[PDB]
Amino acid sequence: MKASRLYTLVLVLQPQRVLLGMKKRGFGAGRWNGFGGKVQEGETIEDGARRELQEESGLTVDALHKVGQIVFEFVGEPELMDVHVFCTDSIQGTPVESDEMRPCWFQLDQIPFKDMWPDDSYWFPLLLQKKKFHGYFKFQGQDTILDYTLREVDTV
Ligand SMILES: Nc1nc2c([nH]c(=O)n2[C@H]2C[C@H](O)[C@@H](COP(=O)(O)OP(=O)(O)OP(=O)(O)O)O2)c(=O)[nH]1
Ligand code: NA
Ligand code: NA
Repeated sequence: MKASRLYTLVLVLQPQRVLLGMKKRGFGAGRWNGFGGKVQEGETIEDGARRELQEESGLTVDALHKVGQIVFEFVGEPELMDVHVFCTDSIQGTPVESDEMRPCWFQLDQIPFKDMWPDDSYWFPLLLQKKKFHGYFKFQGQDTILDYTLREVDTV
């Protein structure tokens, strides 16, 4: 069996738009995404998600809601990425560019799927329907999915 490392992913989803950030360097650079990163020792997953949102987008929220979990496996990488996905609709400041991310709002009929991780085409629609989900995706490199599972769940 493989070990996994905890990561977070945060989507600010409002009734007509979603906040994404263009990843400027590092993992997933060049793709629009939610905000997030590695959970640190001692913090809850939700608190790590709140922290990453603030660090990468400038937004401070008091509460996030867990909407899904996605496990990523890469060919040649023994460690799995266990990504805990959170949403909120409620913000009260403006996003600001960070070293990691350039935030930008997208209308919900203009989700930039071609410039997002390929797996997002499968699970993001569930997030938009306010459904909860568990997923797993195995990648060869950055572009090619070799195997995946996706299921709606009632509890994440
Ligand atoms: N939408 C989407 N997000 C993904 C996928 N794979 C994946 O790791 N993520 C998310 C989880 C995290 O938010 C981010 C990966 O973490 P990261 O490398 O940015 O972590 P970090 O901020 O701690 O890294 P760093 O600043 O130290 O370089 O990308 C995917 O296929 N789709
Ligand atoms: Na980060
Ligand atoms: Na990050």
